[PDB]
Amino acid sequence: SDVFHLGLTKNDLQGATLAIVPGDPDRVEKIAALMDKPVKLASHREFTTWRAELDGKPVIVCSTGIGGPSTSIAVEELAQLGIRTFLRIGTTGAIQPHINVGDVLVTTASVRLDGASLHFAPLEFPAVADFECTTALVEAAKSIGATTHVGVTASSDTFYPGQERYDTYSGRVVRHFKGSMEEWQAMGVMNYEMESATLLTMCASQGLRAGMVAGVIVNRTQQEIPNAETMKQTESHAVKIVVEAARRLL
Amino acid sequence: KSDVFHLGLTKNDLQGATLAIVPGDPDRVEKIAALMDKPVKLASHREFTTWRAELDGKPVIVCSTGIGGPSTSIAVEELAQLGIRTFLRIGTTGAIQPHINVGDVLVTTASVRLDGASLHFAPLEFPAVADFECTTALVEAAKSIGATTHVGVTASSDTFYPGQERYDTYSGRVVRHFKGSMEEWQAMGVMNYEMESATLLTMCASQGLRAGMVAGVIVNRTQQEIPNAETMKQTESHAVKIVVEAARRLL
Amino acid sequence: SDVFHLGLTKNDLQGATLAIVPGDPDRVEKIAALMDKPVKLASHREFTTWRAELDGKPVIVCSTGIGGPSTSIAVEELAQLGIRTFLRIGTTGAIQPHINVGDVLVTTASVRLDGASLHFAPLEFPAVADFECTTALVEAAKSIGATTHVGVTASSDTFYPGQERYDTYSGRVVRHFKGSMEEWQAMGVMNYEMESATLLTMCASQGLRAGMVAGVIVNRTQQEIPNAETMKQTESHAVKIVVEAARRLL
Amino acid sequence: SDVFHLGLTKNDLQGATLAIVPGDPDRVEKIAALMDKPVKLASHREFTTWRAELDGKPVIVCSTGIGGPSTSIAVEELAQLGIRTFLRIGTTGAIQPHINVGDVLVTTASVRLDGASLHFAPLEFPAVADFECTTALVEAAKSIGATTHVGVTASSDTFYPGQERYDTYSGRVVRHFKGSMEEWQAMGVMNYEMESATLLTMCASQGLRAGMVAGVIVNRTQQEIPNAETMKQTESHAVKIVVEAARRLL
Amino acid sequence: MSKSDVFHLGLTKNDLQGATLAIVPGDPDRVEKIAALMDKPVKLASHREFTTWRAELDGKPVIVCSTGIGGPSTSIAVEELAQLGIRTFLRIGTTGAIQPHINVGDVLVTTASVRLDGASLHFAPLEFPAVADFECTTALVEAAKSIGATTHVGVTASSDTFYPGQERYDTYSGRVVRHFKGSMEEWQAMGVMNYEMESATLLTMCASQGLRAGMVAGVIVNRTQQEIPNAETMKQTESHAVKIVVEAARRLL
Amino acid sequence: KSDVFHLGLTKNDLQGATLAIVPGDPDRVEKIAALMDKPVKLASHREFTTWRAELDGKPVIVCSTGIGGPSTSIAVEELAQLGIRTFLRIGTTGAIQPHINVGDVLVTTASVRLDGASLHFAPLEFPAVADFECTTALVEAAKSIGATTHVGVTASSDTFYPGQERYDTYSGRVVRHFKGSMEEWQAMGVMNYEMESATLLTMCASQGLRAGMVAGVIVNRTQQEIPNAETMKQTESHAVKIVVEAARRLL
Ligand SMILES: O=c1[nH]c(=O)n(COCCO)cc1Sc1ccccc1
Ligand SMILES: O=c1[nH]c(=O)n(COCCO)cc1Sc1ccccc1
Ligand SMILES: O=c1[nH]c(=O)n(COCCO)cc1Sc1ccccc1
Ligand SMILES: O=c1[nH]c(=O)n(COCCO)cc1Sc1ccccc1
Ligand SMILES: O=c1[nH]c(=O)n(COCCO)cc1Sc1ccccc1
Ligand SMILES: O=c1[nH]c(=O)n(COCCO)cc1Sc1ccccc1
Ligand SMILES: [K+]
Ligand SMILES: [K+]
Ligand SMILES: [K+]
Repeated sequence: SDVFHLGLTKNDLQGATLAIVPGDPDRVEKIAALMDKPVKLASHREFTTWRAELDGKPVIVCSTGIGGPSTSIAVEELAQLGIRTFLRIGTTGAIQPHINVGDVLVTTASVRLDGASLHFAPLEFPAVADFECTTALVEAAKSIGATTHVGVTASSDTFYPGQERYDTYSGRVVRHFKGSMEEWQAMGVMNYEMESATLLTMCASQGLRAGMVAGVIVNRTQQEIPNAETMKQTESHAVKIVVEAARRLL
Repeated sequence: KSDVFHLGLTKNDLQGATLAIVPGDPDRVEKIAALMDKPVKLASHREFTTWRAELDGKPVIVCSTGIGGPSTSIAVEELAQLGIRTFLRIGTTGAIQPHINVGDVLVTTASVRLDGASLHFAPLEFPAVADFECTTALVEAAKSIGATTHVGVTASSDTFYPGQERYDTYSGRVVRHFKGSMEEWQAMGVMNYEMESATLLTMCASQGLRAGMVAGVIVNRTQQEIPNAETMKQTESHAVKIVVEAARRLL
Repeated sequence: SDVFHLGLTKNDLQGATLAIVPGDPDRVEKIAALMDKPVKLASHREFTTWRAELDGKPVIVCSTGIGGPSTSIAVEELAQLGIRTFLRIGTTGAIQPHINVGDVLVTTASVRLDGASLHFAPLEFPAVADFECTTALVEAAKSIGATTHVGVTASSDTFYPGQERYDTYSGRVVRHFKGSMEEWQAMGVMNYEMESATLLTMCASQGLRAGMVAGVIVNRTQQEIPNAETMKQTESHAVKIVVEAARRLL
Repeated sequence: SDVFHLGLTKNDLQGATLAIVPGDPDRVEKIAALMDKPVKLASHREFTTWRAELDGKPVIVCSTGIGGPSTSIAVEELAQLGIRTFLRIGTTGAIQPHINVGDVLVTTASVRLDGASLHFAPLEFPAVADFECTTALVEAAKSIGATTHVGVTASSDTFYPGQERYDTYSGRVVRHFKGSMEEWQAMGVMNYEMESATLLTMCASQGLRAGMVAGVIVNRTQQEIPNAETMKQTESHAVKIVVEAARRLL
Repeated sequence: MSKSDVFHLGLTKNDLQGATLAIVPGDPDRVEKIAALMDKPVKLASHREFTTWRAELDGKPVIVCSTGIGGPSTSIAVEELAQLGIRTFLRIGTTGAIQPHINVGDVLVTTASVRLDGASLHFAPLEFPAVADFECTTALVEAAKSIGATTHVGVTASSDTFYPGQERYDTYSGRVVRHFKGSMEEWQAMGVMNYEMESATLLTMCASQGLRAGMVAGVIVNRTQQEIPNAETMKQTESHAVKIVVEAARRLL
Repeated sequence: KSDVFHLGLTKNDLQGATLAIVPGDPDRVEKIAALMDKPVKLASHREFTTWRAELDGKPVIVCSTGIGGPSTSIAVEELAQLGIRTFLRIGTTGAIQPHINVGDVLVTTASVRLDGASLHFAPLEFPAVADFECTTALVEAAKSIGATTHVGVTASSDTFYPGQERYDTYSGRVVRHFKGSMEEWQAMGVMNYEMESATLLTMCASQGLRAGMVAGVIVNRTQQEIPNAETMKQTESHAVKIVVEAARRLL
């Protein structure tokens, strides 16, 4: 291996410069199966890597795991191996009433409610997505047909208190995050997820291209427990968009 | 007489205009308005000068923000009160990347928040991000009229001197916080310095208003050059041509 | 021109060391008319400069505009040309019930609700006025006769949310400034304006003398809209003091 | 499932109140195998859960993945299921010259270089380990025989810049972390890892007991590349200590 | 012949007679009381709020030196004692409990402190834990068991003020700054035991400089029941805590 | 016996006094009180020593704060409870400017807040500013008795050593935040270091209490580290004379 965690060499990549980066290691094969000649490369900890082909060009699919820290490891080590473009496909909870379950969200930039982004750039630096990647994702969503919303995402280091969930062991939220969801809602923030702030900051401050897309499986203004079939169908719709966007970026 | 505190304008003066081109320099307001059909002076109070024009049969407003976030926040808020929902900023800038030349056009996706006014609308963690449709329109407009264009991050500073790490000053010193800051922004791929985008982009993105940012490069901080007057006017006119062309796509 | 913005040479000043710095460019001519032999030097952007004479000594009047950014440009470039003393005359909204419209406020130091001050000194540094300038302003106010209050001013980077105005497009104020006016009120803060924090910090941290005076045209505890007559009379009232204070400091 | 991510019900735990929480999902089976009646329960994303028996009492082993964010999910959901005591066993890079590879480190408290801890308590709150858990770990290390160091740990949201690694794609470290390792070294900080700040903060501020132990596989003052034999032995050595400590806390 | 090796304490290295441990109360009036519990106590110096006594414990010299109230004077005392050769510091203090289950007369051992002070920042950034030394904490817990006391072990909120930082409204202004409004309830929910005024500075400055520090306090008031402490119970609680800190020092010699 | 928690004073003990002189050193209290009429010791508890005296027929309190903001905040609050509305601090200081000599008198207009206690009364953005009347009285008193006086900004630190960038210590290190800080304050025109003014000035200015700050220079950091044990006594006597004369002007 050429890297500390991923278990990959430069040769394993076969000249690939683009990586699709899901959070869930189980999503990796599912994404790679959508493309030509899918091949398993490695699996260590939360990092599962597959190689495939898109229009005759080698492409990488690699899981980040949940959160900025494991994301930062995966992205850094992929960058060492030659990856220059990163496309994140994730799941999300929407916080705006007009966004429905099954909708697709493309992130222009993220609210930095994480710690890892600060290890690459000070807070004043925008967690902004690459313009070409964002364009490709928006065009891909319009290509396959989806209800799409474009805007700001709140990227949190926690699933519970940082997203103002009170259905917890303690049932309390720290002062800093008390009333925070309502504030983000008023500011037009679309949704909550857990990796985009880190990914977008670390790429935008290091000359790497990054894009972010997510499928809405829950809306916080109406529900908390989603359906275990609409979840899989929403994932498949978002996976279709991210692969189509990758086509436009090769 | 007046529906707002500072601009000295009424809702009827706008005639149903929803878009506004917002330059920093008050003398540039006439320059932009003259490029469009039927230019009319509306009001001139303090640093705020407002001209109304017509683009493709649709009314368009041109309003000076003045230098910096504070007066920009006054202008944008009061225009929004009057009915403006789309704001396109055209400015001047100093590039900090060696590959960006004088005369180049820069479209800002998002800004480094080295200002104070943005914090009055959203906490620092909120991205000073431009509207996607506005950014697209500016990029397309730059390609339409033909320009050397760079798209990326801008450092938006509350000062011209210390916040942009200028040492050619009265004191000759820069506060610890900004010492070595230019080199840091350079390494992070930040294209340039200006003084209004962080405030404009934050206050619009956090209030459901669309904002775009474009600037003409009149100086590059890495090369030994003294700003030329003839090139300064040419670059201004070039950037003005793009912001008007982009406004056509957003109405 | 020897400066980037003001459009003045060192010779244009004629050895002037004191400058009266108003916010309104339309107020420069008003202040210059109170002194002997007024001459318009330059008008560029929001910066309008007039050269006048006070007691056989040249005095500069130069507009800063609203807010710290242009104030920082104006003060720095005047310092480059040779100005060592700065006297700000402004308008203000009082937040204490005992301060009336038409009253004159002399600022000892300012609450730093601005960004530009941080570009000269860290937040812990006091936005304090020069003792001689403050003395001169207090003495000048007592000389011409005025209802004067001396104390702390809140200097904000915005007119609306930073001064907790809700009569706005959004009708919302960010969490940080929610309930802030009541807090400043309890702390004995007299008023809101938009330039003093920047001016006082940048002068006190660079060996320049600065003073701050303002006329009350609005009181936030009673009424938001001022008329026409009282507004103009308060401005003329305040201008007289700043010229009289300049006489003591030369 | 009773929880969102772990795929576990309260019944699955059989009355367990203690969990051993490694970062690596592959380590879960290894820890469980040291105890009686080891049984696999679930595996979803980076969360692999096993149940075993210690002195007749049920005990849980559950991987957190790398970093505070996924740790915060695992710890929250385990708490919901009934876990009250959390013992982390991890890997670490030592930054003190006197600490050797193969040594065992017990963390009293952590430097909070993470984001997730802030979602439970403000920065001023100490990321402190539970006294009983720390005692048990120190006693367990003394029981099986190990070279043990007790003290402060730097817990970082990144593996690279936050631990001041320059052997990276960019080769740069953000200003905030430039010279940070030398600072921690002078302050007597023993080591770097990636989960303790989150774990210790979230437990100490929610009435949960937490302990932290780690095996040194690298010392940053001498070498960077760990050997894949000492690594396995150090892990085994640390696993035996955490299991013995768990015995003392039942 | 020689008067002082340090700026404030008015002590020479010889005054210490080879002592490496110091008991550091906040109150200069408490110094004699602690010293009197050990063998052959003698007053060494008294300057400002720094009163110093030396005494003998199991044939080994021990220093008792007051810090005064707050981090600033604590930082002076600890630093100058360290210059004089002290390597182990044991703080004995008074405290106001904020948990309902902790009673007046109870003894609290601090594992680590919430840093509501300024002086700790002069030694380490806020992210650094104001954590007590493990051996010192162990010795204090064992000493509390030894002499018999109702003991609670956990986190302490260490404040730069007695009033607003501890959310007291019974004041001249009757107001508390936004930052500390509702702060007590927050600390209570986080399981914080009590308020005092020196531990954050002491623990941070020692833990970041290779010095061993321990923290123990006697509860003279519980904020969820009363505000004014009884004079008699105060003396008994102080005496109870003083006995524990000496017994802990015995285990650390 | 006592109306307050720490000072050991009743309001009756004060005899209607509204002004207090507040030295840091409890042993300086008797020295200040001896300069006025009818000096009597009232209480001595912890670092708080209180004397009462008479100035032009008006009762005045002298009460020590101890070193640092925390004990200062207790003393000031509890004196305010007893009816004190005007506070005058007399202290010792180390000058950091080359032009300020040992024996000079410094009047503080406002303080750099390098303390923690000030934050418990007002957020950092609030200026640690002295009362204008108190500052005036101190400047006039210094000119009255004759002294080399400097007026300006003071750095008020929660530590004597690292916060004032002293390296002559046990560890020999200074935390990153304060590394190079003295040079920064020097460039910013900060006169000196002391340990109570930020707390005192912030807590008074934000609670409607009048506060003044004066200090005698016993060390200049650019020329020495150790004060002279004779010039110290002379300088203290000098400053004490000024604070009593200022107190005369404020009754
Ligand atoms: O509300 C959310 N917040 C969020 O950060 N994500 C992203 O995925 C993080 C790991 O589940 C996904 C959702 S949607 C959801 C709601 C309940 C259970 C699982 C997912
Ligand atoms: O370096 C710059 N920084 C910057 O913030 N701007 C934007 O215009 C602000 C007011 O001139 C423009 C420039 S380019 C320049 C260089 C020298 C003199 C005037 C403009
Ligand atoms: O409330 C105020 N806040 C404030 O920052 N200022 C200073 O002048 C800013 C430009 O009008 C002046 C006032 S008074 C006022 C009230 C309504 C309209 C214009 C001024
Ligand atoms: O230096 C370190 N920093 C650190 O945070 N850890 C903890 O485990 C993080 C995931 O590998 C482990 C180590 S030791 C090391 C050194 C080289 C490659 C892999 C681990
Ligand atoms: O609530 C407290 N807060 C606190 O910081 N301490 C510690 O000693 C500080 C100086 O008395 C002690 C107490 S208990 C108390 C209550 C009322 C009057 C005196 C002490
Ligand atoms: O440099 C100083 N910094 C400072 O904060 N003070 C104020 O008095 C604090 C307790 O001595 C006094 C001085 S002068 C000095 C220098 C060496 C030993 C004692 C006093
Ligand atoms: K302006
Ligand atoms: K993870
Ligand atoms: K003290």
